[PDB]
Amino acid sequence: THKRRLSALGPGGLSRERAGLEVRDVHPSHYGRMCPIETPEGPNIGLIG
DNA sequence: CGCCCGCTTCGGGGCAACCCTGCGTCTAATACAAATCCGGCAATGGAGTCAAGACCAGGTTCG
Repeated sequence: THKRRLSALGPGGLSRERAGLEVRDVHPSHYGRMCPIETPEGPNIGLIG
């Protein structure tokens, strides 16, 4: 699970303080491409899948 | 009846305060003088050391 892990942070990506609230939610296109369950539950919810 | 002219009202601009869309190897020496380290004898002179050796004073033993 450390492999096959999809993030949105890092270089070339948005910062944590600049993270919009809408990019943390589950779009309905995620069905089959990203898990809507497994994610860190700190101040990183939805930024890492 | 129309007209100027500053007074107020909003716009736009301008500016001040915080993050990363941020985050290269380079002529090459010589010549000389001054300062400084340092290595090694070369005077020590005072401070420690051994040993003899004397100094009685009061237990201790002997008469």
